[PDB]
Amino acid sequence: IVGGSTIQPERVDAAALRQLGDAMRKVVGSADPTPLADLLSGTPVDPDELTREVGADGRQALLDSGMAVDDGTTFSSPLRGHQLHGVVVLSDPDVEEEVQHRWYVDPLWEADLLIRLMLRRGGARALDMGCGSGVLSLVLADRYESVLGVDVNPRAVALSRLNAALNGLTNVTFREGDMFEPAEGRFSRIVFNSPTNEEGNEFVDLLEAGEPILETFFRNVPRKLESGGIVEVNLAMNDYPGDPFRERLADWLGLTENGLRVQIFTSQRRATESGGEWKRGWLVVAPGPVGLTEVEWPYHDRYEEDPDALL
Ligand SMILES: Nc1ncnc2c1ncn2[C@@H]1O[C@H](CSCC[C@H](N)C(=O)O)[C@@H](O)[C@H]1O
Ligand SMILES: [Mg+2]
Repeated sequence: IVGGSTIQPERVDAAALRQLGDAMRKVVGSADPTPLADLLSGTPVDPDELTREVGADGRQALLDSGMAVDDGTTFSSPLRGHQLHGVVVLSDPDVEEEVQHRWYVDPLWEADLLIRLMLRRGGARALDMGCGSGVLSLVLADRYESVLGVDVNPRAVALSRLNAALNGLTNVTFREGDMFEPAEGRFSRIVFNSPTNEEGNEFVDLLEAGEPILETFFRNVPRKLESGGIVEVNLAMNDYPGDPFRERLADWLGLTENGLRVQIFTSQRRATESGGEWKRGWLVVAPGPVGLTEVEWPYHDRYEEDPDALL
């Protein structure tokens, strides 16, 4: 079972983590793999060779944080390292649904894609709902005065704190809780890589939590959003006969009465035997004329061709 490892970033001092993060950044994804890169690829490594790379303190920090485990003759890691969009990120390896622990963290299934979709503006307060590994928080860090990540998974929170510290990000904070409960005040930016996929209405687990998690999210968005602010959501949507997702969404948001503008960019579609349709897409709330617009934009298709073409 994968996703139950103990993660304790508070056990390493801030400078030491940041230095580790710098060491990771120069080797993870390098064409010339070092012990550190091997470690973060899931390969057992010689601790002595590791020690030559990150020093004795770096070695101990790996252990104390839970980033490495002493097998006996080797170190290995339960985590996998990634470098993207200027940050390093550790998360769980990508594994089949049946072997995922309750507290398994999104292995970056879509994050790299979503960051390419994200608007480039900055502002005062940003909120990353269901922050997981923390990845979307990390890239918001340099253009927002503060970033808050929330997750109900306590291991995700620990992992996000770790990743923020690896990247030296002072203005990035994480709270454990249920949706908006720990998120005080309003935010100029709210991002949500929602735990919705194939489960429809029903809760399966923390990564497929059902449509009610979207209803909770959008019902509360207007009271958590700074006017003029921006909301971005990766989500699965179900259209049923006489019951399209977009009309449930408009109701949750109080779209007309609040005068909000919503754009849904639908990338993937699959008709269902109901006569309905499953969709995956990208939803944006942003200033503009009141209303909801849905356009078909195969950005997954584009991303497969050239990721840089969503730039
Ligand atoms: N009640 C709720 N409150 C906070 N987050 C929740 C939740 N139910 C699920 N989540 C979290 O939503 C996250 C979705 S996974 C996405 C993680 C990260 N933002 C990324 O883009 O890679 C999971 O970590 C899951 O634990
Ligand atoms: Mg699951």
